[PDB]
Amino acid sequence: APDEEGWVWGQIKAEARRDAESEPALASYLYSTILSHSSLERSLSFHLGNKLCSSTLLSTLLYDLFLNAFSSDPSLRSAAVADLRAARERDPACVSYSHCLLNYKGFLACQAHRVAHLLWRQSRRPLALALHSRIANVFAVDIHPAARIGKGILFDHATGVVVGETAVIGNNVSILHHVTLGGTGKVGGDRHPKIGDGVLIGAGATILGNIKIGEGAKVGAGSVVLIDVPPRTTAVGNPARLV
Amino acid sequence: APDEEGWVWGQIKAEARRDAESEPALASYLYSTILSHSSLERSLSFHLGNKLCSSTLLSTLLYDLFLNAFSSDPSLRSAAVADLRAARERDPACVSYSHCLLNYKGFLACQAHRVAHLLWRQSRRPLALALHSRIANVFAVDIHPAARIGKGILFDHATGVVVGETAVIGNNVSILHHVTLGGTGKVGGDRHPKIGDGVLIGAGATILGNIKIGEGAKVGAGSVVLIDVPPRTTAVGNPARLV
Amino acid sequence: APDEEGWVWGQIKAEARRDAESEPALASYLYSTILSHSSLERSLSFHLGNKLCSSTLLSTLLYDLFLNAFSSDPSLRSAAVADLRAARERDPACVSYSHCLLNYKGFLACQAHRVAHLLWRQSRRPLALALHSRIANVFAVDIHPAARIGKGILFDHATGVVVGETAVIGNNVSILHHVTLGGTGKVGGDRHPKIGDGVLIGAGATILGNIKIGEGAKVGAGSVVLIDVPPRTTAVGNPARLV
Repeated sequence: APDEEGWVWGQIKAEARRDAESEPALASYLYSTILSHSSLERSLSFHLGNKLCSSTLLSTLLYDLFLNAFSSDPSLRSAAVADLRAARERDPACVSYSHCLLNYKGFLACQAHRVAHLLWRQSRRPLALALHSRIANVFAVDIHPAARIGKGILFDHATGVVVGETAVIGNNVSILHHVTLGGTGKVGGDRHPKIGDGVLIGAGATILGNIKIGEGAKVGAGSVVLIDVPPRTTAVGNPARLV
Repeated sequence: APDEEGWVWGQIKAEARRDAESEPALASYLYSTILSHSSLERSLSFHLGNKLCSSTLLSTLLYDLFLNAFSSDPSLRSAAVADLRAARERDPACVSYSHCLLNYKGFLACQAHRVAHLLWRQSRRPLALALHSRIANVFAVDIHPAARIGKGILFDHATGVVVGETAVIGNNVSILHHVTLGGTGKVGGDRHPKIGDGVLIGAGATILGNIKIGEGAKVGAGSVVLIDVPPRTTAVGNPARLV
Repeated sequence: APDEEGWVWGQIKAEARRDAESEPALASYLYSTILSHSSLERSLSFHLGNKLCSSTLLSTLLYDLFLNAFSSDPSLRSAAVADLRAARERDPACVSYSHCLLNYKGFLACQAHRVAHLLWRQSRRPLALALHSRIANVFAVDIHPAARIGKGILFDHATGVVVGETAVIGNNVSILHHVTLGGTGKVGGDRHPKIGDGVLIGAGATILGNIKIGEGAKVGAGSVVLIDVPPRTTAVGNPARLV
């Protein structure tokens, strides 16, 4: 298919086929997840269903839930493609499309979160929270269903990422290992950060409170950010100050 | 039931019933875990048994272990109620009782740890350690069975919490995301912190060594605390100093 | 057996036997994993196979994979014994050999990583990466298969350890809780630290970029190390400076 998503999906299939041919231990799994399907949405739903199933939640039920969401919500499909593109372009480990789809926990947790956010918006909050708990369980990514996130989002070593209930993340944001977008321990209300488009947040950075991180800004590794960071400026240190 | 625990349990049931009625995907799980029971202890034991089971440990075996502990140890029941109350009162996300019981990993890990501590005290240390490993596995909470913890304990994004073997935590303590109560790497002996009643420890704080954190004190996010913090004082920074 | 590995294995069996006799809930698991075998390699492969299996990867398949690797690669066996010795000697919690073998997530993740590294070297990279993902899943240890690590390695609260693709770790290194040996977010190339023999890296330390941490050096807890640390010097702070 000559369209963008079509081309990306075509690349995923070609890559999976080479991997299946070279590694017989993974061949059937690559066939059932990717090669037996004709869309990115169905393969992602299939994979997420298996990854997140539990004694509470059948893989076939989760498969249905994810597939229904992607089929009904064009913006979810656009976001998945944008996030695949972001990994292919910005991942320092230079991940391939199929490997991102199958193995990248940040990417997978993010797509699953978008469905949890939709459920949350559709007044299915118990289920949204159940899905959220599994995402945390399995992908070591804790994003509250009520968090708002854009697309073109890059994770890096997603383990231990925390994004609170009232946080907002723009487009084309990079969130590295052990980033916390959380609060001070204050109860209730808007208490989590607002991250502008194109922001890079370094490993181990904690950004606490309802503060603004300006578009294109960078936060240095290990920073504790408690104040607003202007657009296209760099904030670093504990406590963080502008450079 | 007009007593405190009875009232809390009554609230849990009412909430679970509304959730079951509104979300058919979760209705049977809410019935088996909560609505089919007549006590908090049995429902918590049932839930913990399922959460922590493995190919080594049957859910029915763990269910028995937890239920036996709660039925035989009044202080465990008091602590569970106190921790539910602490979440209901101090959780910034304003969690309901049933949602705390079912979904809050800090709360669940803590109750399970109290049983591991009891086993440890009852000279069943291999089993205590086996239970401890599962708690870490499943709830991302690493509390050594020999650690002593009070009640009214609040977690927040429990993932990656570490509490060492010789640590002591008082009552009504709040431990936020990625807190480490550990050691310097020195081998053996008393080497982990003593946390006073009512202490608040901010996200990412590391408190190392056998030092005293005074009652009512606060530790700022991202702090590295290597010295004693007096009661009702605030310590912040890397290295931490009193404000 | 009077040889070093033979003696260590003998100790593991004796310890497991005492644990099986004292704890009937664990007796069968200790029998199947340890007491029914006549080598450390077979018991470790058996255990790793069970720990890491998934719907994608049968425990019997993983058991074969690990056993084949250990039987064919003398250096893997030497490394496993060296790491057991390192825990027995340097673990602040004073772990026994059998408890290290069975319960220590750092130790287990490390041995499994050595097999992933071998697969990576043997041009089975899809499988190496699949194994790597499970190791991260189960042991909360994220070591890229292409990372090079020596032996006599000590972990401490391995949860959240991250070691990047181009990192190099020498012999007799101690890596404490929440250590990150990663990059700045820069894409491609050599971008991860080189850790000398005998280095101690404190809890929560982040070491970023292709920099040198000298032999015998120490990195203080919570440090952000962005520059070279000379041999047998101590680096501490955010940003880190030499003391």
